[PDB]
Amino acid sequence: GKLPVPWPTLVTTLVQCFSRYPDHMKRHDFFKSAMPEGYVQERTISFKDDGKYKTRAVVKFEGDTLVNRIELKGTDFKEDGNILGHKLEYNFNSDNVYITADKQKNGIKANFTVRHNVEDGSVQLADHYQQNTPIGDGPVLLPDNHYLSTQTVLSKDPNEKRDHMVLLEFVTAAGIGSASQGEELFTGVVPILVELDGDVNGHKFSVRGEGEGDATIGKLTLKFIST
Repeated sequence: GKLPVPWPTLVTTLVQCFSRYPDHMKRHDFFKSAMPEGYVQERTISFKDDGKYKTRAVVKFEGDTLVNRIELKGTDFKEDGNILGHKLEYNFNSDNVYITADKQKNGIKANFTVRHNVEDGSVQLADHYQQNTPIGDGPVLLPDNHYLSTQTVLSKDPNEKRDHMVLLEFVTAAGIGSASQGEELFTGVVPILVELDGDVNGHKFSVRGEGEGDATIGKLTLKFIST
């Protein structure tokens, strides 16, 4: 069935281990270094003048597949706002995701504000607070401050009757041999599974996505369906 929220508002929730870290920055790639056991990724996404999402995800390898399983809880949305009112354009602007180390948790934090394009020409801000904690006990790479620069295209499968989103994304790190064992799990093309269970103002929904990532070029290609 039709999602109760616009697909662009779920993009950031729906695997930063596929970012391209240039050779001179590979010692700053926390995400891959946490693999295969993975990390817990938590966010609060505050839609300005509207509600918020709170998310928790486990990102880890299961066999040959990188899996991202998320629970999302949305609260305090306006039923006639840009989100529940479906007033956002079907596209996605570039972001710079600013990353800093969180030595106490042996992980990272990240901050950025997404600008969703509204159909009337206005903008809907989605302010992101993020924290990632490794699940395993082994050493991880704790980075110097840097950012991830993103590029995204959203499209449709002309033969898909279900509500869905086709996504192509390129992400490269910027602003600063393998540097970790986990890095080497991403050398080729890696299959991806995404599962999201959501509840926004009591509207329940789920999303399943499948595709592949190529961290050497920072590329994600995925198709998501409402389930």
